[PDB]
Amino acid sequence: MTKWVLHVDLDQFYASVELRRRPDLRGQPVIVGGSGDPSEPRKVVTTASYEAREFGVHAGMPLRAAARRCPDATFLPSDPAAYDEASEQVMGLLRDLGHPLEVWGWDEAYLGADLPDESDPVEVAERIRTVVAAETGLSCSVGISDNKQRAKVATGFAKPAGIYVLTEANWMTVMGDRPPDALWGVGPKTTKKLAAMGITTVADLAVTDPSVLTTAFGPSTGLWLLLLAKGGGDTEVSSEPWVPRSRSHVVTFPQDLTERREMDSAVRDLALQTLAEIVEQGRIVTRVAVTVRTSTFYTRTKIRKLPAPSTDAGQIVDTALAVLDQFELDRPVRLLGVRLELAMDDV
DNA sequence: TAGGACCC
DNA sequence: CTGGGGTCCTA
Ligand SMILES: Nc1ccn([C@H]2C[C@H](O)[C@@H](COP(=O)(O)NP(=O)(O)OP(=O)(O)O)O2)c(=O)n1
Ligand SMILES: [Mg+2]
Ligand SMILES: [Mg+2]
Repeated sequence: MTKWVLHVDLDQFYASVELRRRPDLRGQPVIVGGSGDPSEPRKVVTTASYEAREFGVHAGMPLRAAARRCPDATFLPSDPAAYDEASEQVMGLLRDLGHPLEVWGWDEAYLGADLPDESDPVEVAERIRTVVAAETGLSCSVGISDNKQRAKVATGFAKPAGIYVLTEANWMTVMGDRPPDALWGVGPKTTKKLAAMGITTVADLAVTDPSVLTTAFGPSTGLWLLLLAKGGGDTEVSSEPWVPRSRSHVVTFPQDLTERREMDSAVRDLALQTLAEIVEQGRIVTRVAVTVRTSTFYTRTKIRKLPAPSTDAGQIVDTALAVLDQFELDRPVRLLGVRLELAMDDV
């Protein structure tokens, strides 16, 4: 027997949800983000269709930047309520195949299938793709392996509308010549540090001395970076419901603020909007954090713990404004944010 | 508590 | 020019 980890990720998620109700746009570049107005600044692309992506438009790109690259593109406002309902339709369907399923964000899910050696995991992936296609109209891609991070990397090669199997038989074959940030968990900043140390590929990272990576990244991050290069990762798929450790709300304003009454007002409204939402889900606040971005993108965040776990609205607003006054507040502010950290439950 | 570094 | 919402680790 072999314990396979299957990673399901939805193709161009937000675009496909819109394309499902707009057959007029089937072949045209569709861009989701910020009220559907490409003139608006400080708004970014949250999804670009595969057609729009061939123009170089990707997630996080400003709307006006995307308008420059693809003028022919239909811009749609983001509709989170529609994406949530499409997400639960997909996921409430992925649990009813009788497998351990670890939901991971709206777009992705890890599925555990302990199959006999004579049985092919591709047959499970082939089923997943078309029960999702036949009952939601959305297309997915499945990555197959024996750990989450490698199944995740396998999904990248399966896109679009495909399946890709990645194992130790072909791991270093496929990934050896790739840069470090091709692994899940390592990004641009670590890849830059490794390049300055002579490590430029996954293969070179996999045979790097541990007491060279640990004394450069941390005692456990160093060894974890070494596992990842070897194709290892997390192997337990847990169907337990995830409990959020915190919830937050941030806003970038159209023009940078200057008056503090507006800053005291934004922090208070953000704090009360977040508090009302955690009360609804039955949570209790432990600490209050406030974030300031400034025009030069200098963002730091301060946090204060409450005397006791509370959800009192007067106390949390007072605490948020008290953390805000702890801030220097010289330059114009670009973004203010409130994050309420939640007591790690009970029932 | 602060802050860097991922990721969707 | 550089959104919004999360989490884990390290100093
Ligand atoms: N930086 C990002 C990345 C994704 N998202 C949202 C929008 C995505 O449609 C959705 C799915 O995340 P994603 O799989 O990484 N990208 P997306 O599914 O849109 O395109 P592909 O998976 O086909 O490459 O999360 C976001 O809001 N900001
Ligand atoms: Mg996706
Ligand atoms: Mg995804």
